[PDB]
Amino acid sequence: ERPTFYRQELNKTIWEVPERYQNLSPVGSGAYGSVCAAFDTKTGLRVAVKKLSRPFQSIIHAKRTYRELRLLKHMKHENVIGLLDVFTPARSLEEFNDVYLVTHLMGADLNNIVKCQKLTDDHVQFLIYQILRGLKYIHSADIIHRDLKPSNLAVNEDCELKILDFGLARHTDDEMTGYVATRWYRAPEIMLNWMHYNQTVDIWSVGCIMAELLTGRTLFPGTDHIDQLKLILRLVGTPGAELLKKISSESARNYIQSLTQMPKMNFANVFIGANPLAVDLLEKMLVLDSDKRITAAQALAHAYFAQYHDPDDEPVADPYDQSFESRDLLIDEWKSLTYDEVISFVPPPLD
Ligand SMILES: CC(C)c1nnc2ccc(-c3ocnc3-c3ccc(F)cc3)cn12
Repeated sequence: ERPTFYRQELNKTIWEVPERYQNLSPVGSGAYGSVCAAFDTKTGLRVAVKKLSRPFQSIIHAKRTYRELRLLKHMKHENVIGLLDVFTPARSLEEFNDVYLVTHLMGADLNNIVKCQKLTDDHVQFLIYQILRGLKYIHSADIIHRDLKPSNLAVNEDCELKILDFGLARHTDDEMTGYVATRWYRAPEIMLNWMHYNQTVDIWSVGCIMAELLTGRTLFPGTDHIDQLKLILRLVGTPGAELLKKISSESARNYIQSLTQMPKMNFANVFIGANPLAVDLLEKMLVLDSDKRITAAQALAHAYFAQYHDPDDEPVADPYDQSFESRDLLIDEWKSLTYDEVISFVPPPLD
């Protein structure tokens, strides 16, 4: 019942994978990590196979490995990247070193489809509907994406969409400095560490994506953190007395107060000629105070999506046990937990 594995070198690594996966070919030019498109002969799908780099290099990497595998195993929703397969060539814990993860190969990201382009109003509707449908599922598991942006949205030829890279630490270290897209979708409370934030950060990111799909333009392309914040307050107004109380960082509060106050702008004059229902939705997403943003479950019931909305086809998730997050473990302990999670994996049904 353990498959037969075969070896090859791909992008200077030895990849050892079950024979069911044929014709492995690097994709994304390193942008997604060590990932190969392959043909899965068992399901007949084109799949993306990721070989984790340095999975057990430090306590921090070990845990990051475990976390990503936990997150992927839990997700079973059409608009969320999940696991078709997870394997290692190792036959015991003692020889366990590498982890390979397998999911559907969508083929492109939103970003590398829609660069510089206003999309038709039904393409916007359909794409945002799907982001919000996947997001309602993710949030119902108490998972926060934290890094939603076009590059993290994997889209296929039929404009079907799956959300990538949710709930990871990873986005931390790579650069958020200067004129960089890694920062343009971030909610201001997380960009400037205003407070203990939560899942509402992601609705901000949805707003920013939706605007950009409408206009063809990045909504807040700041040259840095401070220039971006000025872009943001110009549109959505400076914080009022109520939000200021909630900015638990005295440092941030004190800098915000130094800015000339500005009223919210009129979204109908900003998004000239766009569906009024779209405007109204963006107004509900791009609210400076996170507590007041629309939720994904609520946005799905908004009239903009009336063509796609179906409350019996917008599932929620099983509860996700993230107690491990507060556990203080050694490398070998995270590695063994990870091993158990590999070994116990159950394939989805092939129809
Ligand atoms: C072209 C590109 C955007 C793309 N298309 N489909 C996909 C699918 C996945 C990934 C991916 O990006 C970063 N990590 C992964 C990943 C995650 C889990 C897994 F099992 C295998 C790979 C990229 N994809």
